[PDB]
Amino acid sequence: HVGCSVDFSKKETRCGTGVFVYNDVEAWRDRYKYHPDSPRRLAAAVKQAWEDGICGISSVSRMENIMWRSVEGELNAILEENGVQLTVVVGSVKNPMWRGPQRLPVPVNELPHGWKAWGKSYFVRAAKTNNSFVVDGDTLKECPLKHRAWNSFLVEDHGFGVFHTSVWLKVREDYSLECDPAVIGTAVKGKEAVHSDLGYWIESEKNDTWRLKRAHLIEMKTCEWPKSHTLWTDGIEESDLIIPKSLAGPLSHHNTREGYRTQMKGPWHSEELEIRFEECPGTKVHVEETCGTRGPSLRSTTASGRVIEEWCCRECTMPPLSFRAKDGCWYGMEIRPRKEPESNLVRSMVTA
Amino acid sequence: HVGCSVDFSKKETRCGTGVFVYNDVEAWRDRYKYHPDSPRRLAAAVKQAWEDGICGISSVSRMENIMWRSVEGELNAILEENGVQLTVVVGSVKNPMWRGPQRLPVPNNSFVVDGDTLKECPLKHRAWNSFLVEDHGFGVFHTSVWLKVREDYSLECDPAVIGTAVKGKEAVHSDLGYWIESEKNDTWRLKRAHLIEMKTCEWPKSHTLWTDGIEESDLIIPKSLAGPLSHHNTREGYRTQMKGPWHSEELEIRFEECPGTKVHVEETCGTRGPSLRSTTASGRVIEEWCCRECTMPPLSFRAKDGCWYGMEIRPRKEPESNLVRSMVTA
Amino acid sequence: HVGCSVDFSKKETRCGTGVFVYNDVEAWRDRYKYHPDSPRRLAAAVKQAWEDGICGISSVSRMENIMWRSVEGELNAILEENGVQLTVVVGSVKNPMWRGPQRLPVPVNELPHGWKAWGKSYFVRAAKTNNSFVVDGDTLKECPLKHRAWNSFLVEDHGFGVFHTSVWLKVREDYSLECDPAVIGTAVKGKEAVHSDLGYWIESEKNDTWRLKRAHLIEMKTCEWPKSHTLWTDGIEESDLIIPKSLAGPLSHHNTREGYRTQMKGPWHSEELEIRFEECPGTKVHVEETCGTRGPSLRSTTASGRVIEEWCCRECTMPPLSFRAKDGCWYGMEIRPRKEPESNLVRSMVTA
Amino acid sequence: HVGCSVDFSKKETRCGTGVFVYNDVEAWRDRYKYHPDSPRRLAAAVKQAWEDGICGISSVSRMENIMWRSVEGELNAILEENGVQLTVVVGSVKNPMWRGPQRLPVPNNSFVVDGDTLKECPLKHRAWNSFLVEDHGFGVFHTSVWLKVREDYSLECDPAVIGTAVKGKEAVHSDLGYWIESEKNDTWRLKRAHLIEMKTCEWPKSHTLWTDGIEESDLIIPKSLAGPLSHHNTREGYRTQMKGPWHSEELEIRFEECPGTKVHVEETCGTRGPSLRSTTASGRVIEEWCCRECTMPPLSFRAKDGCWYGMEIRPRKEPESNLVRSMVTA
Repeated sequence: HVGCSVDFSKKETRCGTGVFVYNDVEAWRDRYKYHPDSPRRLAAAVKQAWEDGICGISSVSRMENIMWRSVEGELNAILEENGVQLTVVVGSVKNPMWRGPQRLPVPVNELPHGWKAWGKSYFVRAAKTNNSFVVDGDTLKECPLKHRAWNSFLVEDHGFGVFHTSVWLKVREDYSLECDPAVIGTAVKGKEAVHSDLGYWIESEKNDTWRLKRAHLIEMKTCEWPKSHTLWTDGIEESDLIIPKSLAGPLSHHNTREGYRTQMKGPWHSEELEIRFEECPGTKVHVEETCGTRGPSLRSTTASGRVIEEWCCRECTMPPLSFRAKDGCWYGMEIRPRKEPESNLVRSMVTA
Repeated sequence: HVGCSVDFSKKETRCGTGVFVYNDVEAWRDRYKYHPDSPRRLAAAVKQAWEDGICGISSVSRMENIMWRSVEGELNAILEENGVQLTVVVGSVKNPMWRGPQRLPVPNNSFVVDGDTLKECPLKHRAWNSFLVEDHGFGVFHTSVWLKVREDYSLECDPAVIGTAVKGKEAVHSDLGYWIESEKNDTWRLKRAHLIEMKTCEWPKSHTLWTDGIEESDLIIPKSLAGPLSHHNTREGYRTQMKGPWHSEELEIRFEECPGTKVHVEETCGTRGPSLRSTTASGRVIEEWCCRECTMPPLSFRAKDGCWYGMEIRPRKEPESNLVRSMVTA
Repeated sequence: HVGCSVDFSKKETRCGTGVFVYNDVEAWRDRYKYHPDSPRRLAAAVKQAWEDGICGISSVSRMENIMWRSVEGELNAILEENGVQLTVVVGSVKNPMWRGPQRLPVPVNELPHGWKAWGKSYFVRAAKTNNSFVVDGDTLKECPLKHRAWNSFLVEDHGFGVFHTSVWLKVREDYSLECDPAVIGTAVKGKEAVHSDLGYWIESEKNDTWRLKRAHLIEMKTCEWPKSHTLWTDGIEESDLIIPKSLAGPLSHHNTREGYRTQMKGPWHSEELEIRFEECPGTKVHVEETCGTRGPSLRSTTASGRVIEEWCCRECTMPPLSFRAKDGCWYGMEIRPRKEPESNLVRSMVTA
Repeated sequence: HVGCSVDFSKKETRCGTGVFVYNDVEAWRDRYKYHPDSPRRLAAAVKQAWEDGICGISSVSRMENIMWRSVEGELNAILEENGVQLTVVVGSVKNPMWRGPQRLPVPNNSFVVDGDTLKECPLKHRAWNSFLVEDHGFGVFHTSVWLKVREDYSLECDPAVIGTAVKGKEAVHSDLGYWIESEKNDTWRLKRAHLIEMKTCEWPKSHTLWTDGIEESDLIIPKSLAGPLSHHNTREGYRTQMKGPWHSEELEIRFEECPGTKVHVEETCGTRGPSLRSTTASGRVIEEWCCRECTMPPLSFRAKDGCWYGMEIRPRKEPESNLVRSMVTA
């Protein structure tokens, strides 16, 4: 690729060629054309998976949710044309996106009658039948997560950053637990690294040892970060990763800091998070010795808006770990209230 | 940190912010004017080393040699100002750039700067890797590299100039003198490399991908030649190229046959050995080569004087005693 | 401003200062913070409007809708805090965005009880009330369009194109029919001009006379384009403008093309439109004097989905004008069918 | 068409695509090397004009003068090759750049190129506005402007180099030699302007804002000096500056009082007249000035040799016959 960057401090214009990594943090929210395989093969795969166990989909990320939403109507029309009584319904996504134990099989042959393109500008609206292929969205009462598909697609060719290009996908032949590597970008330049994909922006730094600076997470996935896109994959103990391995956290030493361990019981039920190492407003944390035992993450404010302004710690280091969500400001598992009892606070009820 | 980029295969362009890694090897050494933090302190360090017992300096890279050559005049003036019988003789570099077991101590008689003066003092009283780039003294928007004298003892290469990036199905492990490319073809393998210098320091693990589970016998570039300890540095059917054309000045590891030869894989072919050129000294071009268990296309080095082959590829019929060998090992 | 441009087909750059206009179309579906006056002043204005007789708000564009949507909760909380029985309900914007004959008043004196900033965290969510202050979204039967408000806000300060910035607003003192002249950018450089807005992107060119090249509309406002942001204001009549003056079309000769007149009967019900001068896929246009007179815009396809092949034009010029909506490819008022009767085609029922 | 920009008042930066208008007036004439499409055809046109009865060329802008200066030698060589008694004499321009009623026809004795040679031939047998920039011969990324010879007869300036832009509460009317700025303070008025040349052609209406409802007596920069026919070219309390310091080589119309003077609005002051400097011939500075019905701050011109005032501002007590007047009218 060819590119050119600019600095606005004083002046320079550096052009050249190489590897460029951008944020693309909200890459789901944009206009794209999605081509999940072919119109007749996807319908055949769904038809095979219907009477073979799997209820629906447990989409890995939000891009999969949008890809399914943009094609559900056409897929239903094709299924109606083939005389199959199935109806795909797509709902909202919730965090964390729990892993599914099944996958969509690749069909032997396409369905007999159908189309050849995903961009048909007119088709007859499909009717609704009894069967429902629920693609996520609060439908755990009909049938649980144990009968759902997860991580079934691979992106072959894609265009992101641009605003109208097409995205080509295909169904996995085998079962894999790792995240999609086609959309992952990892770069280092001097004393600043980054571990990014379509939903994660992890930043690292080198002050005394390579540690974690901050992280922006619009999704809480559950796949495994591929090791081919990671740095210091050796000599790491999985209990020291700030972002747990079960939440698509890199198996890297750039994901660690002194005095902290895996944040299993964090506020992963939020919609967007920012792991910042700073003190939430109106509060102070001091490294004591008689502080409480490590436990679930507690919000810095009560359920009635009152702010607890005194917290302690046992062996951690400053600045303290804190999660910034929309509802409020949270802390890590190692920081506990210094005077207030544990009962009068809101805890984190989700675990990784 | 802010910029635009375009792909010329599919006519799509975009702009944004992030991390950009550039190829600083095509326009090589006509930029990045190395100079120390203060030449006065470098003179004191050199003097302390000289009365310590260090004959001179063995340059780690070409940038260090350029720095020494540019400092030469000011260093000589500073040494002569205080009346010290010590003159710096900055010579040319000759690959590979070997390793000396000395470091500059932080503060007639000629101070060797790694020229053709091995008989003056052997490679045992010569310093090596005694310089550290200052913290904020390097950057992409920065055509003036500032240096100082290291305090500790280390073997790793300087990480302030190293840039590693991955985007999809392509990686790169690059610095001011290396440009190693990788690709995904059913596996992560080695696409090509463009080496204009051959260091001996250790590639820091901080800038490496698949550092775990790697055996130090499958890397195409040896670990003792500043090759990454990565699975991206390997390819199927090959092993470490200890005996290669490392005496050159600018190689380009290309996985294609030389223009005029053909490599046929057969069990009857010979074993591993030193790398050989495709052309004899008289100019005759050997036409046929054999390999034992490698995978086509073959591994070849594109030097200034021909097209060398890998260690696993041998001439099919012509005896190897009539071909030019490799006289340098890592 | 300071900026630097890049050219990639010619490998050359440029750096300097000046006035830069960007393609900020769809600067609503983005993450900004809105501050529509003091929280105690907006509530007092709403109360005064309800007392006078105003029962609703008609959004000028798609940004005012988001401004109301991100404010309604806090505004209702303040209203209940002050003891006022009134609730604000925000719906969805529908094209075209018609005109309301009234505007929000200046309350002079604000409400006593409340807070001072719009970023208040953890306000007690208000309870529902019988009285409703609807903001658009299918309420024409409860609060008719003649009892609504329109252009009651002015942008005082804004940062657009940079995420998480603040947008400052205030209530107009006098009634006006013009659009907001703070987000509008007009630029001409050589033989290519542009008129820009938050939802408009109109392009012109010089072949032998200045003419309309293409347009891109995501919203269809009914305000009036401010005259200070227009090129060739004089010598033009409101019968040659391709985009009608009643639909916030510039009063410029750059808005006119040879052969066509003002098109007040088009596919203005569409959510997104693109005015392109080229034939729809599979059709053909011929110029003859036997063709019919002007009328409502007709779709290239029918309700059944069959593409009409042959079309005629009376006195226009090629390439033919064409609207590119989501559901098809419409024509202008001057291009009537050649063989099929007009009664068998999907018609445009909306007039400007 | 693709680029990034930053704001230095509030630290925000953004990237995207659109129309970018640059300030090409600060770095003036050290770029955009004008040259015709083919010197041979220009030579034939000049010869045909000479036998037609055209004494020479009256330059429209500084770019045309620089083009003629650069072409002079090659044009003379081409004329001499074919044996023609005709040589071009390129001189320096003097503002204002007046208008000649002739155009070059498309195909001892000296050809005037608008020097200080009014006596050789008056401004009646001289050409003016005979050149047109070719279609793709200009661009923002294009430091080599190609020209040709016009076919028709016109009075407008060349629109290939004119850029007008509006963004919020600030506008600009600019080309290669003008930079006019506007602002919104309860109205659209004139903020400042920086003039490095004084043309005479007509500013095209294609590049003008508020072209309608404007009376040609309120424009600060007159219509006869390539001033936009816009309401952004006006301000309250002032009228057309027909008699200003238009003999200077570089002005800057700034709405601030001169450094050492004070203006008070009073009805007893004089009437409109030629512009006067703030300093006398001997260097004495007039300390008090008066205005009849204008609006503060006053209108002043910043030439290379002082600080002139507008035509509505007169000295309060010192008679106007002891001050330097303006000897040029538009």
